[PDB]
This record gives sequence, structure tokens and C-alpha cells, in this order.
Amino acid sequence: ATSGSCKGRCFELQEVGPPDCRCDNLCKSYSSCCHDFDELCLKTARGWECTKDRCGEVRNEENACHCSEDCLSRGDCCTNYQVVCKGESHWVDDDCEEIKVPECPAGFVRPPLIIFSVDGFRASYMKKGSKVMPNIEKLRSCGTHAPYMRPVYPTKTFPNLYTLATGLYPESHGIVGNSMYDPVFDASFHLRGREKFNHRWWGGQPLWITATKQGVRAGTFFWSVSIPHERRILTILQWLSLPDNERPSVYAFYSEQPDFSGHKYGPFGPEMTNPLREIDKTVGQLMDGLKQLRLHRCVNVIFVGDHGMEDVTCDRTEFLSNYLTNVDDITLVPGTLGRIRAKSIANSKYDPKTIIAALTCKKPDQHFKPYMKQHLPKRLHYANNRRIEDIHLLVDRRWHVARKPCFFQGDHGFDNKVNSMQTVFVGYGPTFKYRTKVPPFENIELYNVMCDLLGLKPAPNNGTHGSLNHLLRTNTFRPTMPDEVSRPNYPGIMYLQSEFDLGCTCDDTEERHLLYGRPAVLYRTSYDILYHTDFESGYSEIFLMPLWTSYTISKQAEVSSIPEHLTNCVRPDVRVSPGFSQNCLAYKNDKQMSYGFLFPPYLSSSPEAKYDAFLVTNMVPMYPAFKRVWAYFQRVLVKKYASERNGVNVISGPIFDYNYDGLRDTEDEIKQYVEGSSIPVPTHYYSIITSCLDFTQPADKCDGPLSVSSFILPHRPDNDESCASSEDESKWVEELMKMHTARVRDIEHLTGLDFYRKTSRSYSEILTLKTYLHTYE
Ligand SMILES: O=C(CCN1CCN(C(=O)OCc2cc(Cl)cc(Cl)c2)CC1)c1ccc2[nH]c(=O)oc2c1
Ligand SMILES: *[C@@H]1O[C@H](CO)[C@@H](O[C@@H]2O[C@H](CO)[C@@H](O)[C@H](O)[C@H]2NC(C)=O)[C@H](O)[C@H]1NC(C)=O
Ligand SMILES: [Ca+2]
Ligand SMILES: [Cl-]
Ligand SMILES: [Zn+2]
Ligand SMILES: [Zn+2]
Repeated sequence: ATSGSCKGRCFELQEVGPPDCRCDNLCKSYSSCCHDFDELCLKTARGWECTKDRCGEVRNEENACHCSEDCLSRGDCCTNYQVVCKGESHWVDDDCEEIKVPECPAGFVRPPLIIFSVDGFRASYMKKGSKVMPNIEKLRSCGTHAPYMRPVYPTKTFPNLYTLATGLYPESHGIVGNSMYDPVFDASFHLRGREKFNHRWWGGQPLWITATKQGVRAGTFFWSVSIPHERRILTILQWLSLPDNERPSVYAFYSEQPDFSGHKYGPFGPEMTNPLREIDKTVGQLMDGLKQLRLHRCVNVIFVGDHGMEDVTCDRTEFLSNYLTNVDDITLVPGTLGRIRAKSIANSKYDPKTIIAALTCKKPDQHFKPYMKQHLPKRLHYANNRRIEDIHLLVDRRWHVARKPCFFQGDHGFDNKVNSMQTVFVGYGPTFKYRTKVPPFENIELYNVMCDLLGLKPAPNNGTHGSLNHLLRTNTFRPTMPDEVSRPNYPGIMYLQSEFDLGCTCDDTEERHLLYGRPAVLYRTSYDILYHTDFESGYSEIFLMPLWTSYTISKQAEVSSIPEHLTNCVRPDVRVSPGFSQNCLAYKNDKQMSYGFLFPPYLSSSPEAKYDAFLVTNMVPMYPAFKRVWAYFQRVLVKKYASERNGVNVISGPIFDYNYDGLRDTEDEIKQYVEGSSIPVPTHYYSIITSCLDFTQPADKCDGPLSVSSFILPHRPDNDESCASSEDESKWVEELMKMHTARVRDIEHLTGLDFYRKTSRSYSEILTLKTYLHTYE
């Protein structure tokens, strides 16, 4: 039960509990405002602009904003008041001048951060909308900007907005979609409903909580949709005109446009010009309002978006009624992505194996692919959450998925790799750089950058702190390279060949191959460094295989066959013991399992050096199905990349992620082994393919920035993911690798390793290199 009024309390910062009634920006969404909130706090009279007649006004309380002589004192002028009355120019009409320091008025200790989020703002609107968006174009052109910013999967509103606030993946922070079902709560998250306002859904620590816990005044970023954009801007300016001990440091504006129009008219419709003009007008109001308060050279403005917008029509819609016999007996989260769940009551004959088999490669031009969430590409980071359904359908761009058979011309939620889903970033202000383009980056990196701008120690998150230091002029975070916990052994020749009874038979460096220093193991283990002519290895003495195998292949390297006499060759390693070696007898007895090699025998320097490739310490357990993919990569693709990139350095190895949390498994978490043995079966295999950005310099004699592409290939007993897998490997293998492309940082979480420790590059640039994703778009 509550009582009171919002006289002199409109848009209060402190969230007031009972017995007082609320007057903050979210009070309408909880149905908790005082009786007279709409009359006092949401006035619209005489619009949002001063005219000449209004100048030199007598104050009228009914007005939305004022043009009186005493408006500047109270801090509630209309944004154009000084332009129309006092003869100032609009901010957009001023020529750009570099902001070396925070040019702030008295009382402002640190530059405030204003986060200007825009819903569904596609990356290519910056160039395409330039002429109708002059204010935005001044921020982009004269501030710091990227060509695009990558969202998180699924590319939807609530997962991305809360990812911008937390720096976490949707699997971690809990908002895995715009719709969700939690089996533990036995309740449903929806866009239309009161359930979304409950805090139990919202994990992690959002930026505004991170501020207030560290003494910095912030307040919640969420606005009620009923509040018009001009009232949101005016309120933000009103908060900036509060006294020193009441004024917030961080501010958030939100625009539902261009998303709302984008769904109806498509991303580039003729009706889409006005939405973009209004968004620019809203920015021009902010900058004119900031210039009016002398904060246009003081504030840092981040202009960011949650996701893009793709052309999606009701004609391009795939129906699961065409594939499944009993489509009425399953729940689907439909549209630009698919999540399948079983109906609870009277449906004991439900089977996820039957559903995935029934949806796998049935139409030739099939516009979606079924995955178990564990088999989804690791770049998506969409698995480790009970709210994420086991069955997932990854929908093709431009298409929809539904159960059974327009209102919309556009949509979003596809793979975050897709061009149309890419969104925007512009930093403008004293702490940002001037007229500086930067490489595109992931939205998970932004939380750290906002914390640096506010002087906050960020809560644990999925950004890589330091990777966006090149965006900022000052206030950078000094990134410390993580300390290596396990030092390597360097074993000499300690074992005779007759000591090995492995059931195996066969008729029988550092500067060249380890270019960036050795990887550092950041967990407590026991491993050996093995040197060879063509490759170096960090051989795990617990997992009985390399953690990494490093090798460089020059532009003019030889690709050769495996001879007939070395077809089933496996040599013992005289540096590593019989007890810490794999055995061939396990592979003979395991019918479903075979073996492969991390360093390819195909790329050996000579017939003499080739025998090093068949060492037992180089072999790894591979399913025959996967062995087709790995062998083609090794035989054809590695040489291809070396030829194209003027040599390449490859770092290959296993990954164990049976609990699908994106982290390296401990020995206890490994859920499968080779038959009758301690040889563990990896869930994935990685390769980090590094070369010189300057293509004129070779890979092994490179100075200047490095270039990299990597992947995390799933280790599968079949090739059901690749519909062309019946055909020759050149028609499908490289397409699979492209879908499972990864960052070096993704591999580091999954392996507990740390790469690029000895280079001639700054560590901030190396962290930027580790966060890079090669998208093939
Ligand atoms: O109805 C909505 C919006 C619902 N709310 C979103 C959150 N919100 C807000 O102000 O975000 C503020 C904010 C919060 C955070 Cl964590 C971080 C930042 Cl940087 C900013 C209030 C409105 C909507 C929008 C797009 C949609 N596309 C679709 O298919 O359905 C849709 C529904
Ligand atoms: C992304 O980062 C988050 C936060 O560091 C990680 O989630 C935490 O993981 C640990 C270990 O499982 C738990 O103790 C925490 O409770 C988790 N959540 C939070 C909110 O702190 C997550 O593992 C990271 N993911 C990846 C792929 O690196
Ligand atoms: Ca794991
Ligand atoms: Cl969703
Ligand atoms: Zn959105
Ligand atoms: Zn939308």
C-alpha cells in the first residue's frame, strides 16, 4: 500500500519503496507511480521546440519544456532555446575541433558517460543514411568509430541489451532470448507480460549495479515505452543539471526505432528514411542540449545498437509440418531461430533422436539446420543454460521457421556472424580518440570500456580487458599477461624401444616453428616439450596427447602422400614413458574409433623427417567420420593457406568440453574414453592459423602486426551437419570449418592455454588479435 504525489519528484534517481509511491522512469512498468505522475511529469504542451514568439517567456508550468529567461537556471529549457532565442548555432553546424581534455564546468570531477542505444540499428545505416543523419554523422566522423560491432547470438533485443550492460554471453547472464522457459521456475519469460520484471531471470552484474556498489551514482538504464524520446533526453539533461552530490556519472537513452519500422517495412524501405531522421533529430537535441549546458566538450557519448535487420517475408518460411509427422506434439520458439521442446502431457513416445533425424538434410535447398545445442558452433556460446532447449534449429538468413501454416517485411535473430545482423558503435568525447576508425569488435567487450570511462573495477565478464585500449585517448587499463602455473619438462632420450609393448608396428626448430613463444599452461598439470625437425609439441602426461602442436609451413612447402609401408605406422617416443603413452591395441579393439595426427605427415620436410610424424606422442583419437575432415584440412587446406598468406604458422590440438560450458574440462569432467583405456576422446579439435598482416613478408620472418584465422571443429561420430558429406571432401569440408570459425580467445578458455607471449607487439594489440573472428562475409 502506497500514498503521496510527484510534486518536485519527477524522474527521481533513488528507487523509493513503500509506504511512499514511486516517481522514477520505470514506475509505469511496475504500475507503481503516484496518482498524478502523468499530469506532473509527462507534460507535452506546446511541443518540444522554442519558436521566436516563445522567446523572453513568462513561465507556464503546463509546458513540456520552457523558453523563459529562468529556464537555464532550473535546467529545463527546450534543447533549441539558445539557438532560436540567443543566436547560438546548432551543434551539427559547428566544425569539429579536437577534445584533448574534458572541458567541463565547475563541480564535474570526471567526464560523464551517456550510452545512446538504438534498437535494430543495422551497421550499413551509417553510410547509407549519412545525408539524412547529419548529427550522427558528425559523432561518427569526428569521434572514434568502427565499421561495425558484432552482437551476441541470438541477435535479439533482450539478450543483446543485457549483454551490453553486463559484458556476458546470454548463456551466462540468463536472458537467452526474447522468449524463454525455465524448467526450475516452471514459468515463461515474454515480451508481453509481467514475468520479465522479476529479477530472478536477470543474472550477472549490470553496469549500473557495478557503479553504485563502487560508490558511483548511476540508476537503471531501462525506460518505460510510454515516455517519449524528447522527455527521455530532457530528463537526462535535467539530471546533468542536478547538484554535485546528486548528479549521476552514467546515463542511458533507448530508442525503439529503427527496429519497430524495420519489422514492418524491411531494413531499407522508402518508409525507413523518416525513422532515421527522427533518431538523428533526437541526437541533435542531446548535443544542442549538452552545448546549452556547456557539456558538449565534457561528456563521453557512446552511440551503440543491439543488432541489425534482415529482409524477411512470409513467403520465405519453412514449415516443420513438412518434415515431422506429429508437429502438434512439440513446442517451438519460431522465427529467425528455432528452439524445440516436447509437450508434457500424454506424449511418452517423444524422442529427440527422431526429431533431429527427421529434420536433417531432407530438402535439397533446406533453409535451416538442426543441432543439439552442444554441437552448435562454439563461437555462438549458446549452450550452458537450462533455459536453452536441447534441440536448436539454426535458420538461414532471410528465412523463417514455423510449425505449420504479410504482417512484416524485416526481422532479426539469425547467426551473429551475418552481415545484416551487424550493428554500430561510435565513441565521441575527451576520453575517446578524434577522427579515428577502429577495427570491428564484439559487443561483449564494451562493458569493460564503460567501466574504464567511469573508473570502475569491472565485475567478472566475457570481455578481454585491454583489447579495446586503441579506442581510448586516456584512462586505459594496463593489461597484465597471466602468469604460467605449470612449468614444462624437457625430457631427453630416456627409454629403449623394447620397453614399449603398445601393440604398435612400423618398418623403420624453435625459431622456425614456435614463432610467438610457447603457449603458457594456466592450470596445474604435468607436460613435456617435444622438439622435432618440422614441429614442436607440448605433450600432456595426464591426457596422453599434445595440448598444442606448433608448426610453420612456408609459401613453397611440399605436399606429399603417406607411403604404403607407413600406412599403419605408429612409432614409440623414446623421450616419453610407456605408462604415459597411447597404445595401438585400444584403437584395434575400439570399432567406432580410429586415430589421426596433429602434425600432418603430408607436410614433412623429407622422407627421413616424415618418421617423426608417426610418433605415438603425435597421434590423437579421431572418429573415421571426423578423420575425413581433418585429413582434407591437413592434406589440401593448410598448404592452400600457406600459399595465399605467404606462409602460415599452425597451432593444433584437442579440446575437452563435455559439460558444454565453454571452459576447459577437469580430468573428472571427461565423459568418454577410447575402449578399455585411459586415452580420453576430445569433444573438439582446434587450429590457430597465424601469419604476417604484411603479405610481402614471410610468416617466420615477420615484423609488424600479425594476421590470424582459427576454428574449433566439433569431434563427431558422423558428418550429419554437412549435407554434402556423401561427396568428395573438397565440396563440403571447408564450408564446415567456416561455420565453426573461432577466436584465439575462445580456444584459450577451452584449453587453459595462453598464446602470443613472445612477440614484438604491444600486449593490447595482442589482446585485440586474440578477440578477432574471421567471419568469411
Ligand atoms: O518492446 C520492446 C522493448 C522492450 N523494452 C526493452 C528494454 N528497455 C530499455 O529501455 O532498454 C534500455 C537498456 C537496457 C540495457 Cl540492459 C542496456 C542498454 Cl544499453 C539499454 C525498455 C523497453 C521490443 C523491442 C524490440 C523488439 N523486437 C522484437 O522482435 O520484439 C521486440 C520488442
Ligand atoms: C563468461 O564469464 C562468466 C563470468 O566470469 C563465466 O561465468 C561464471 O563461471 C563460473 C564457473 O562456472 C561461476 O563460478 C560463475 O558463477 C559464473 N557466472 C557468473 C555470472 O559469474 C563464464 O564461465 C564465462 N564463459 C566463458 C565461455 O568464458
Ligand atoms: Ca567444460
Ligand atoms: Cl527468442
Ligand atoms: Zn532489438
Ligand atoms: Zn525487433
